[PDB]
Amino acid sequence: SGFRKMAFPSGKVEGCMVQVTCGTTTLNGLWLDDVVYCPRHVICTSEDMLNPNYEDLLIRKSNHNFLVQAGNVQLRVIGHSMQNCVLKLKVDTANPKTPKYKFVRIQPGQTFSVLACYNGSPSGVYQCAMRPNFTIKGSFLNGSCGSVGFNIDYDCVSFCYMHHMELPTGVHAGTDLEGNFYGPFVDRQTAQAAGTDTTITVNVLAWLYAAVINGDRWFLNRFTTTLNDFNLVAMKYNYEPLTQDHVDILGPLSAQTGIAVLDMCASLKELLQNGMNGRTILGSALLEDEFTPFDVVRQCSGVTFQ
Amino acid sequence: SGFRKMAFPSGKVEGCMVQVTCGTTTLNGLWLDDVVYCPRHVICTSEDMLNPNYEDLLIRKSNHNFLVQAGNVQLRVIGHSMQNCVLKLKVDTANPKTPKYKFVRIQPGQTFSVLACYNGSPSGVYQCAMRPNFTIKGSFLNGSCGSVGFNIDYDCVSFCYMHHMELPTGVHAGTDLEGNFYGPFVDRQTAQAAGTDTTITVNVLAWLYAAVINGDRWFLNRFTTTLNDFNLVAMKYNYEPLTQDHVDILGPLSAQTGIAVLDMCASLKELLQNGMNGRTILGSALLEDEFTPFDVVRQCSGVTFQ
Ligand SMILES: O=Cc1ccc(N2CCN(C(=O)C3=NC(=O)NC(=O)C3)CC2)cc1Cl
Ligand SMILES: O=Cc1ccc(N2CCN(C(=O)C3=NC(=O)NC(=O)C3)CC2)cc1Cl
Repeated sequence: SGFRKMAFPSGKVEGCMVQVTCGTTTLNGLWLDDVVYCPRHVICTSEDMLNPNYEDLLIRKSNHNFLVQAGNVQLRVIGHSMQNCVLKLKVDTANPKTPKYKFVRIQPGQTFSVLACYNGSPSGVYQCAMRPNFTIKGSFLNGSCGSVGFNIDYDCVSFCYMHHMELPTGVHAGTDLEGNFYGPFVDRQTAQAAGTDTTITVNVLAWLYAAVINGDRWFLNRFTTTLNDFNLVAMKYNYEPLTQDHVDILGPLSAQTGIAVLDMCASLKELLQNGMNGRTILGSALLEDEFTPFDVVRQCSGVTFQ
Repeated sequence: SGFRKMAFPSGKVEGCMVQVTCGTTTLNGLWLDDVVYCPRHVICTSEDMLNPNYEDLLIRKSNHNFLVQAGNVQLRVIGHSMQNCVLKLKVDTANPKTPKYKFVRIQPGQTFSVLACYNGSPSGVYQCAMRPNFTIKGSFLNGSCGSVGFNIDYDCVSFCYMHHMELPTGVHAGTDLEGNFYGPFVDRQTAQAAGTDTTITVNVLAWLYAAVINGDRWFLNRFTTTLNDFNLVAMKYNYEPLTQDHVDILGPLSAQTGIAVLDMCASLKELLQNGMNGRTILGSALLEDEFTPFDVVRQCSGVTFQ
């Protein structure tokens, strides 16, 4: 029993984190095979941040301008190139701890683990969701750029996020590992704003199923609603609309608890219109939307990883 | 003078289009160096489309199940792999007409040219925009999957779109060339719906500047507004809000016409609240939002390409 904000074990990723220095700027890089990946704004000085011209800035660099350190061992840079917003540094030594990996782009509402790093050394791991407005509510301080987000499927690490910057509102923005930003952001130090966020409805429903599995049942009722009647109420409270695909995804949780998805939606409808009246669900006084249906199954059924 | 829906010259892309057959299914592929890229649903039969298991379907295939034809010449497949939603077919011959290229992911509101193909042979070229809901309003018939979208920057082709499917509403969905879908869509033949579309405000303003450059001035006025007052009106008409970054992007057009961006916004505000009263702008009776500021500069200043 129990339910926690659970991250993936980080060991396979810790062995890939390096420190990348260019000039007086230091941040984190990801070392897979003989390539080191890092945010391209490592080549920027204070004079360039407001409006960098990355093509000009990169042509004025040579391989020896890039200092890469894997702990104590220094890695010799033998080539460099830019792929969108990511710098790719070819090094002379292939990482012997390279796991089986792939680069995936995730969708809003999906979760992943973040390995927060400073000076190439891992500091902590936590779980977060990609918000509907393509930001993440992370925890990052100065020097954290190049920290990566990942999921583990079996023996394979799926890299999905590299950290680039913090927005004025305190939320965080980055790219996939091909260097393409999540959301309408650019790697310049100008004032950019995120669009309005919404609540991830399918995730709230998965979390309510987790509550039932763990013995929290006070919010259930005998009523049922339709997909259209629910979505009418959800839109008024800034909730993402619910699709038949979402209903199908919740299937394993509906079967395990014997509570139909549309039954659970009627309970959610009541919680939105009347609040929780000072009661809690799984130790929270708010509706939690950063657990996917798969996260709940994993933690309430026990999947491991090799 | 004049203003047309102008596409990029397609010659560099026509030489990369091939036909890919797997079983009784034929579609288009993109042949760059010694790799052919095509939608992975080429390996699906009628029995698999509703809920394909692509990992199982692919392991049951061998290289000789894939027939690749570049016109008359047949290409020998010597390897295959899956990258997200794209199949990568290694062939024995590198494409001698491979241009300088890169894979980019574009943002909603950006435009690109589509080379529509059937049986590996180019049929037509047209310009379109990536909509805010991550669909495109294309023109595709049966057999068009694997057609690509692209921009040309100097001598380099930036591939940004590969066509995968048509949604029930008649709009089109696809992936970038790394196989990651634009929008919350999956390559299954289930009923998926796009979110509500909005009008791309910065593009409408660029088009109004194009009208002024070409002598259409009847909609101008002496008024001016603020960014906040305009965005208040824009939200009511399902227009994307306008950012200071957008204002900066329109700079070259404001300078060439001597009409400040905020002046033009006041004209747009009037057109939204009163309509066009049976008058036209650049031969249209609606506000056009599929030309970017860069498209307008290119066509009203004359950039070519090598
Ligand atoms: O030339 C472009 C450019 C240059 C530098 C830059 N920064 C690097 C240093 N930063 C940090 O280490 C963070 N500090 C925080 O407080 N929070 C974080 O999440 C990360 C800030 C971003 C961003 C850009 Cl776009
Ligand atoms: O197993 C998954 C799967 C299998 C097949 C599939 N199709 C291929 C044939 N199609 C076409 O050639 C189009 N016909 C149109 O009418 N318009 C278009 O834009 C394209 C339809 C899509 C899609 C999926 Cl997702």
